[PDB]
Amino acid sequence: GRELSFFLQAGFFLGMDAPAGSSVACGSEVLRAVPVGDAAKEKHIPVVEVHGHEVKVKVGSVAHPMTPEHYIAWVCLKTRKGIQLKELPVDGAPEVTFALTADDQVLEAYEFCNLHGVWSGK
Amino acid sequence: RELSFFLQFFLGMDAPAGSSVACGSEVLRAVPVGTVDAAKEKHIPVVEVHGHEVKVKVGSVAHPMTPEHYIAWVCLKTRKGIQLKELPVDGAPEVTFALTADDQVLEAYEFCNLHGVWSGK
Ligand SMILES: [Fe+3]
Ligand SMILES: [Fe+3]
Ligand SMILES: [Fe+3]
Ligand SMILES: [Mg+2]
Repeated sequence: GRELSFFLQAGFFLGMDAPAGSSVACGSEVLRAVPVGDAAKEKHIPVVEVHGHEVKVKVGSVAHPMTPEHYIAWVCLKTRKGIQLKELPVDGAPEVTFALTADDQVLEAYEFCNLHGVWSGK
Repeated sequence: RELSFFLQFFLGMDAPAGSSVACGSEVLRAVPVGTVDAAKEKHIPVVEVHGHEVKVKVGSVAHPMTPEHYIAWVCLKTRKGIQLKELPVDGAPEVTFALTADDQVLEAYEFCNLHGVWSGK
């Protein structure tokens, strides 16, 4: 399934095919895989829009807040050939674009909100 | 961020020194980068940019790609983000990434199943 997990402290860890119940000891936090997240769906599920070899991800079917207290931190893209992750500038829009090689195709997008956690969309 | 690799993969972004991962019943610590006694000419990734594509070759001379001895993946750090692609074991020791026009490559990393992680620019 090439299953993605996320462990968040201040930085974070991305796991690929982490076994169930895996954890990261980092300081004395023990970090566990965060869950993926109805009423929060509108502002948090990533919308994926492909054109050619570019994939725009928008957080918001309508736009999520991008303020210092409440923001989208990053978006991760899983594709057939690999993974990508880009952090979002806190004072920009809740969107980011990734580029793919011609042989690659998108599978799933994931976004982290600093207050509401991780959400996935296709 | 500073990147670290915990290999059963897990990728760390600003992971504290001394982090460990309980990966099921395995424990993983960050692998040293460029500290295996092995040939640099076959392990240090070579990075070539062609427009919005970045081709990474492992290495200056092509590394084996056999079931026993192979490049498992290449990770790319760019100004705007990170990428990781696994390499098919029956292909060539190279892979290409695509960047948005606002992005630029910074550094590449590759893992050889026998010879660890190596970086290069
Ligand atoms: Fe939120
Ligand atoms: Fe360049
Ligand atoms: Fe090797
Ligand atoms: Mg440019």
